[PDB]
Amino acid sequence: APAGFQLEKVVILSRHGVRAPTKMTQTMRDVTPHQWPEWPVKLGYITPRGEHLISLMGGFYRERFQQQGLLPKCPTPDAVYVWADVDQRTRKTGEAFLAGLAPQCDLAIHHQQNTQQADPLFHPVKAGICSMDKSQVHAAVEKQAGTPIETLNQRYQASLALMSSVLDFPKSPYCQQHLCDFSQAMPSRLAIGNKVALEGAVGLASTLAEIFLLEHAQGMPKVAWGNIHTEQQWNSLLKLHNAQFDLMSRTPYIAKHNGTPLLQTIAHALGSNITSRPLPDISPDNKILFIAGHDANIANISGMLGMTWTLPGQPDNTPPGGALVFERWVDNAGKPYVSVNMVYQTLAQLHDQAPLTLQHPAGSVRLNIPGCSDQTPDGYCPLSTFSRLVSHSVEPACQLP
Ligand SMILES: [K+]
Repeated sequence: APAGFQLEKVVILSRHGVRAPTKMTQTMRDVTPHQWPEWPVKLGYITPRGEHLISLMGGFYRERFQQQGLLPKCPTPDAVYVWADVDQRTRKTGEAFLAGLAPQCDLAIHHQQNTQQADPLFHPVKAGICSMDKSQVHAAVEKQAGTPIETLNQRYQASLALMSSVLDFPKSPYCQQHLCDFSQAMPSRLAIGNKVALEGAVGLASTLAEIFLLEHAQGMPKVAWGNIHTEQQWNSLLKLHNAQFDLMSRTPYIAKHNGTPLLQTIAHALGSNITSRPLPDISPDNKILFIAGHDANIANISGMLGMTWTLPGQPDNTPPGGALVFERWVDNAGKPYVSVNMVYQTLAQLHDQAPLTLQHPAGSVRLNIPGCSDQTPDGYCPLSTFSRLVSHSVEPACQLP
């Protein structure tokens, strides 16, 4: 931080930790002759190991926030607040974060009281806050791709060939029941206007690549049937996943519909004069706000703010436990600024369960907000400017009533 700057508040939008596959469909089973390995928990649940890996991040956050003078060297209950999505995986990630940040302090997490409905903070379109127009979705995704979607597979030939090899797709029951080239067999298509999906090879491979990454992060004895040997290969496979998220979650039209409530909540917590839905029982003296969500949430916020990144040592742009960390800093004369970093465990740190300390830290990338005309060279954006960007980026129809 520049000369005289002081950290005042932190807002962490974190993905949940290492989880089992959220689904295992007949198609997923049929695209390989290999057997998918069994997980120790129900579909979509965070594992005990994933909780531990989140706690290690909590421990890192504690050391960092102590160092920067924000936290004491148990915090007061007012100083730390957790809002988790209703899923087991997010709830337990919020708990695991507190177990690392403030061990055995019994700090509360919060979440929506009806866990049988979507939380509109995280899924406003699904919750029925607002809707999208089918023709505008189609147009926006095509523009984001810069190529017709029908030929998207051509752009990812190398990656799709590598997926095919890892799966042994030509030998699979799918190829037995239907040339059997992964890319040609499953052309990319957009399925749409409150439900939007990328169908075909890239969509499917995106899911599978993420599952392989989760297997590795879980320290499973056999990952992708032993077929992923190098970091290059991990990058090539996760490229498919990152691409699907660029199109389905970063595309500004979609990003603004699904991301508006979160961005308002984040902005308000940083000190913007943006309406946001108050979080129940939060203190005006709050110092750390931890929001436990999903990769789509991070990607939405990325899209809205025009923020892009690559993470050294981490093939997934939105890995389990990876978090956008927004910070309000003030200069010596009390002017507020916002910084944003994408803070994460490398693939190796996930696999090894590495302790994360000041000496051996989490990965961290400082993000540029391109529209922040008066940002400093080290990426500090005046709050006044940040607030204007937020005002321009939100979809008013999607603000939380
Ligand atoms: K294991």
